[PDB]
Amino acid sequence: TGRPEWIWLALGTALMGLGTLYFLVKGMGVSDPDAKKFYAITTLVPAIAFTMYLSMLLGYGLTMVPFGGEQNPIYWARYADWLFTTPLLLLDLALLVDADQGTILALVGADGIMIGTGLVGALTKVYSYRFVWWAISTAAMLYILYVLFFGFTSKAESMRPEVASTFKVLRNVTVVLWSAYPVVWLIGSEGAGIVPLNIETLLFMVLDVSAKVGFGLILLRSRAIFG
Amino acid sequence: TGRPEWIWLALGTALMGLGTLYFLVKGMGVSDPDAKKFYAITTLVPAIAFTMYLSMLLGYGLTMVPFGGEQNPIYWARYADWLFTTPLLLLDLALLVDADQGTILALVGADGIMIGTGLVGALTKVYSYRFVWWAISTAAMLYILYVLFFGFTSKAESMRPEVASTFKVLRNVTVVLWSAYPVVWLIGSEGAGIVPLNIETLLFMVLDVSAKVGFGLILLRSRAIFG
Amino acid sequence: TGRPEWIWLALGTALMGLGTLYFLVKGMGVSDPDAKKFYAITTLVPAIAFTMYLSMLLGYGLTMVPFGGEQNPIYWARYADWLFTTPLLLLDLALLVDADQGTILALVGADGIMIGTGLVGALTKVYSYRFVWWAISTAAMLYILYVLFFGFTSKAESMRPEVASTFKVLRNVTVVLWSAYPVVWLIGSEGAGIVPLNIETLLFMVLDVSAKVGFGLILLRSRAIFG
Ligand SMILES: CC(C)CCC[C@@H](C)CCC[C@@H](C)CCC[C@@H](C)CCOC[C@@H](CO[C@H]1O[C@H](CO)[C@@H](O)[C@H](O)[C@H]1O[C@H]1O[C@H](CO[C@@H]2O[C@H](CO)[C@H](O)[C@H](OS(=O)(=O)O)[C@H]2O)[C@@H](O)[C@H](O)[C@@H]1O)OCC[C@H](C)CCC[C@H](C)CCC[C@H](C)CCCC(C)C
Ligand SMILES: CC(C)CCC[C@@H](C)CCC[C@@H](C)CCC[C@@H](C)CCOC[C@@H](CO[C@H]1O[C@H](CO)[C@@H](O)[C@H](O)[C@H]1O[C@H]1O[C@H](CO[C@@H]2O[C@H](CO)[C@H](O)[C@H](OS(=O)(=O)O)[C@H]2O)[C@@H](O)[C@H](O)[C@@H]1O)OCC[C@H](C)CCC[C@H](C)CCC[C@H](C)CCCC(C)C
Ligand SMILES: CC(C)CCC[C@@H](C)CCC[C@@H](C)CCC[C@@H](C)CCOC[C@@H](CO[C@H]1O[C@H](CO)[C@@H](O)[C@H](O)[C@H]1O[C@H]1O[C@H](CO[C@@H]2O[C@H](CO)[C@H](O)[C@H](OS(=O)(=O)O)[C@H]2O)[C@@H](O)[C@H](O)[C@@H]1O)OCC[C@H](C)CCC[C@H](C)CCC[C@H](C)CCCC(C)C
Ligand SMILES: CC(C)CCC[C@@H](C)CCC[C@@H](C)CCC[C@@H](C)CCOC[C@@H](COP(=O)([O-])OC[C@H](O)COP(=O)([O-])O)OCC[C@H](C)CCC[C@H](C)CCC[C@H](C)CCCC(C)C
Ligand SMILES: CC(C)CCC[C@@H](C)CCC[C@@H](C)CCC[C@@H](C)CCOC[C@@H](COP(=O)([O-])OC[C@H](O)COP(=O)([O-])O)OCC[C@H](C)CCC[C@H](C)CCC[C@H](C)CCCC(C)C
Ligand SMILES: CC(C)CCC[C@@H](C)CCC[C@@H](C)CCC[C@@H](C)CCOC[C@@H](COP(=O)([O-])OC[C@H](O)COP(=O)([O-])O)OCC[C@H](C)CCC[C@H](C)CCC[C@H](C)CCCC(C)C
Ligand SMILES: CC(C)CCC[C@@H](C)CCC[C@@H](C)CCC[C@@H](C)CCOC[C@@H](COP(=O)(O)O)OCC[C@H](C)CCC[C@H](C)CCC[C@H](C)CCCC(C)C
Ligand SMILES: CC(C)CCC[C@@H](C)CCC[C@@H](C)CCC[C@@H](C)CCOC[C@@H](COP(=O)(O)O)OCC[C@H](C)CCC[C@H](C)CCC[C@H](C)CCCC(C)C
Ligand SMILES: CC(C)CCC[C@@H](C)CCC[C@@H](C)CCC[C@@H](C)CCOC[C@@H](COP(=O)(O)O)OCC[C@H](C)CCC[C@H](C)CCC[C@H](C)CCCC(C)C
Ligand SMILES: *C/C=C(C)/C=C/C=C(C)/C=C/C1=C(C)CCCC1(C)C
Ligand SMILES: *C/C=C(C)/C=C/C=C(C)/C=C/C1=C(C)CCCC1(C)C
Ligand SMILES: *C/C=C(C)/C=C/C=C(C)/C=C/C1=C(C)CCCC1(C)C
Ligand SMILES: [Xe]
Ligand SMILES: [Xe]
Ligand SMILES: [Xe]
Repeated sequence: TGRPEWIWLALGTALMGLGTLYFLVKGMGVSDPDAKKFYAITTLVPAIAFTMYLSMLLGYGLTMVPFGGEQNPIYWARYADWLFTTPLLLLDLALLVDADQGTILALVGADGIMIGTGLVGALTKVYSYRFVWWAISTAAMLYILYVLFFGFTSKAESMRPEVASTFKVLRNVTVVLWSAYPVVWLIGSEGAGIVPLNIETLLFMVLDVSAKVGFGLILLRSRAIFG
Repeated sequence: TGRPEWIWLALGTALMGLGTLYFLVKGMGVSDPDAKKFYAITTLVPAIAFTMYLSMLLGYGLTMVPFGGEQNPIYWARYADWLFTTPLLLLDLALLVDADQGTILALVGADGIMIGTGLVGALTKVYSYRFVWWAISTAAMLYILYVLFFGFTSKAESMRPEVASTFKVLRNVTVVLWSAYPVVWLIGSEGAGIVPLNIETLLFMVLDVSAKVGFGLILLRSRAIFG
Repeated sequence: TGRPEWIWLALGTALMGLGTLYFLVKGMGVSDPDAKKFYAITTLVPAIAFTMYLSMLLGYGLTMVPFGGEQNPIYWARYADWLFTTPLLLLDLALLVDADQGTILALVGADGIMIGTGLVGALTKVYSYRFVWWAISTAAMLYILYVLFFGFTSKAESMRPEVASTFKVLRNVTVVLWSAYPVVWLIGSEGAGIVPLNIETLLFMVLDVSAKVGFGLILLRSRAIFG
């Protein structure tokens, strides 16, 4: 049920908020139109995360879904977050590597299906079908990471060393972090309740902050964002 | 009610999936950044259609709406599909003809209102109002087809013969197919139940596959997508 | 409750519709691709407003929310409207002033959070929390107006006099009008019921038409939209 994890939601709300404030108070006198895009994209990520986490702490983003043989607490707000949030992170990577519009669109579409599909899964009443949606969603994710790791790295090789290396760190961090989400989902309250909603919220919390604030820090503090 | 049409939903899911796989396995070694956009846009259409159709087969995208004087089964998932799907098809046409940003925006907006409006209609409890929404939606569609047929054809005349002719076929196919949707809606379970939900799902199924996979095949197999 | 304000909804529906028709019947023979964008963006605003207002008149966009100690009537359709509508207006201003992509993205994101946040607030069951969302939403708005008034005006100074001055009028009108929305919300049925839903709907109606049709008239009737 939703009550004991309140603390992980509260620390998450706090961390996203401060992460937003810090980024805002760092790109203020930035004139380079390129760095400007990066700060805008990167500042918005934690800001959206902030609002959704707060809706979870306040209980608004929690819903109850009947499946298996009981009433399960499903925090839907995560998808609302990730829906805009994951595409933004991808965009940062695309700008850094100067990706083709076509691949950016394919990536954004793949990302949309990933979250949309995972949302349908977390809300499906037929326990067994939830995992079908999980598989489709995970397939979409693998497609995204495949392009990031192999297609983007290649595009990064044509940029100057600062960009290429900062991209490498960002690439490694997103590939590692993103792939932890589906596993958490599968073993948490949205799938096989192996892990309690308590510990689950703590995992997502560490993953989200790292994937946003951490990712944000690595990027916004490198010279890579400058033309 | 929703059970007998299961087969049309299943074949639709299958056809969209295979259509997605085929397109994916055809634009793999494509380097031309132009063709790349077309494959990305065109591959995403059937992929989204795939997920929504599956939600209908699995019963998730079906809801019940009280109107007239009974409980009517309304597959809402179609709008979720068409919401992203119809705009994408329009974009393919715009890229092919190299449309102005302003007209692309007007077209996307008109398309958004068309599906949004039709969604409101399919879910409205006052039987008589459903048709008001239908009219507004149909008006938006007519605006889109008017621009495609007269405005776009003109823009196509300035491209090389392969583009102009492929555009012509695509234009004719979308104008004919798209206009069948409102009629089906009006005579099906969403409006006047003249046609059973059974036969309706079969019509949309033929229309959707043609309008996506068929449209996709005609486009992706022509040299028109190359610069 | 929702019944007596029906007239403000009906006049609003009428005014948005005629405002859409007028704009459509004014940008018909416009060839300048720049003016074309402005007409497209500006025509879509009242069109969307039209559909949402009609959903409110017809009772579809009204929902009931329990909070405080009673059943309150909340017209949710406003957010659906403003969600696409406010960003479009911002885009008109950005195009006029030729804003950086980064600031356009930050503005669109800030706007999304503003409406998304206000929507969550209008639907939150814990009376006290509604105002938290209100504050966050108002903070997002202030961020937008700050950039419009100080950042954009500066960008406008680099354009020719017709653009700079038309921008000034548009700037003043949006800053004044937009800031009236949060106050209305705070004293209306969504917050402290100081003002009845009757009078509230009349205020939003005057604000919406001015902010869209009025804004639209000032812009589309100046030479500022031409390159
Ligand atoms: C790219 C962009 C950023 C992505 C944004 C997508 C977003 C904008 C789309 C909005 C789309 C719009 C057209 C759809 C509107 C649907 C609306 C009418 C309602 C939908 O409701 C379903 C929702 C989830 O709601 C469910 O959970 C809540 C909370 O827990 C419940 O309150 C609600 O009731 C739930 O609804 C489901 O169950 C109801 C069930 O009642 C059941 O009745 C049956 C009868 O047999 C049984 O009795 C059931 O059993 S039982 O438990 O009691 O035992 C009983 O429960 C149903 O009535 C409801 O109909 C429903 O099934 O779904 C969310 C769907 C998401 C949004 C779909 C996303 C679609 C796709 C993946 C998008 C891909 C994006 C693509 C990548 C874009 C590409 C282009 C780019 C620009 C590049
Ligand atoms: C461009 C882009 C791709 C398009 C994406 C648009 C998408 C992102 C928007 C999300 C928008 C967001 C701000 C709105 C959130 C609304 C939220 C609070 C809930 C909304 O619910 C209404 C939904 C449908 O839900 C309905 O169906 C489900 C399933 O069947 C039901 O479970 C649900 O309850 C239904 O809700 C309606 O009825 C409820 C009724 O209870 C009633 O109470 C009355 C009391 O008098 C009576 O008792 C009724 O009678 S009775 O039957 O029992 O006899 C009883 O039923 C109400 O309480 C609910 O409030 C509701 O009325 O609506 C979907 C709306 C859609 C999304 C609107 C789209 C808006 C517009 C067309 C978009 C244009 C896009 C434009 C083109 C963009 C341009 C810019 C581009 C970038 C270019
Ligand atoms: C940028 C673009 C244009 C913006 C578009 C955003 C849009 C596309 C997003 C769609 C997102 C999707 C992933 C989320 C789907 C959620 C879905 C599953 C259902 C969500 O439901 C919640 C809705 C509102 O619904 C509520 O109102 C209706 C009508 O009045 C109700 O019918 C419905 O039931 C309500 O739901 C709430 O309450 C239910 C409660 O039941 C409760 O149970 C508890 C148990 O303890 C108590 O018993 C309660 O008490 S009591 O009253 O009876 O006494 C009892 O009520 C819950 O079950 C439900 O779960 C729910 O809490 O929420 C709308 C959320 C909005 C859309 C979030 C927006 C997110 C963020 C701000 C977006 C920022 C955008 C950013 C700027 C983009 C940046 C990138 C750009 C490209 C630049
Ligand atoms: C705890 C919180 C998380 C809770 C708050 C709720 C929150 C979720 C909602 C807030 C809205 C939020 C979504 C906003 C995100 C904004 C973020 C994306 C911005 C990124 O930033 C992008 C820049 C774009 O820059 P520019 O204007 O174009 O400048 C051009 C210059 O003139 C050089 O030109 P040249 O190249 O030709 O030489 O934003 C514009 C630059 C401006 C000119 C300068 C702006 C300065 C700021 C207004 C001040 C910084 C903020 C404050 C320290 C406090 C923040 C309070 C909070 C309530 C907003
Ligand atoms: C049955 C199914 C429908 C069910 C699955 C669920 C499904 C709904 C969800 C899946 C996600 C789906 C939304 C993904 C859609 C992707 C689609 C839009 C892609 C269109 O494709 C666009 C390209 C962009 O190309 P590039 O990377 O930029 O290459 C540049 C090159 O180096 C030349 O450069 P130069 O010009 O300078 O010379 O995608 C990138 C090109 C890559 C470099 C190569 C990628 C190869 C693929 C990973 C392999 C093809 C797929 C496999 C046969 C099987 C598919 C499995 C499925 C589970 C994903
Ligand atoms: C009461 C109503 C509110 C209720 C109706 C419901 C409503 C909510 C839904 C309707 C859909 C609505 C969303 C549509 C909005 C459209 C709006 C955004 C359009 C803005 O307009 C943008 C232009 C783009 O122009 P272009 O086609 O690219 O022209 C290029 C030219 O050849 C020069 O080229 P050069 O530069 O190289 O020299 O639209 C294309 C220009 C076309 C070529 C000309 C089009 C003309 C129109 C079809 C006729 C005008 C409309 C009618 C008077 C009546 C309207 C009826 C209503 C039902 C649609
Ligand atoms: C979602 C799933 C179902 C679908 C997966 C798609 C996959 C089957 C097809 C992938 C095809 C592409 C590689 C196309 C060929 C492109 C050609 C130019 C050949 C190059 O391909 C070679 C390498 C990239 O080059 P280098 O690493 O040497 O630098 O691909 C590296 C390829 C590596 C080895 C494969 C990617 C490995 C993923 C992580 C394995 C996914 C399978 C999981 C074990 C399934 C788990 C499900 C369980 C729960 C049932
Ligand atoms: C949605 C409805 C309500 C609104 C429709 C809008 C309509 C009334 C206005 C259209 C205006 C534009 C034509 C503006 C004039 C532009 C000028 C340059 C004149 C050119 O106009 C001439 C031609 C295009 O040129 P060519 O075909 O010769 O190459 O337009 C070809 C015009 C053709 C003849 C009209 C388009 C025909 C549509 C399909 C008919 C819609 C009416 C249906 C019969 C209503 C059904 C409703 C029932 C169920 C109540
Ligand atoms: C949402 C709230 C909580 C957060 C507000 C953010 C704010 C605290 C920080 C603003 C920081 C920026 C000004 C950053 C500094 C940039 C430097 C170059 C210095 C320039 O700053 C000077 C001027 C702009 O220049 P000119 O007017 O002289 O031409 O800013 C003009 C600054 C003016 C004076 C401030 C903007 C005034 C707003 C309207 C006041 C908001 C506070 C309300 C009274 C709170 C109401 C809440 C109640 C209900 C509890
Ligand atoms: C700030 C948030 C980030 C970086 C979120 C990333 C989320 C994912 C990669 C989620 C993936 C999921 C699946 C692959 C399948 C099951 C459900 C999800 C949505 C958890
Ligand atoms: C892949 C799907 C396609 C090409 C769908 C096209 C759909 C339309 C043109 C739908 C139009 C409708 C109306 C004009 C009015 C009534 C309701 C709709 C949504 C069925
Ligand atoms: C056509 C509509 C326009 C220009 C709408 C503008 C709306 C706003 C600026 C709304 C702002 C709000 C807040 C700042 C807080 C509380 C709730 C809102 C959504 C009313
Ligand atoms: Xe992207
Ligand atoms: Xe388009
Ligand atoms: Xe904007």
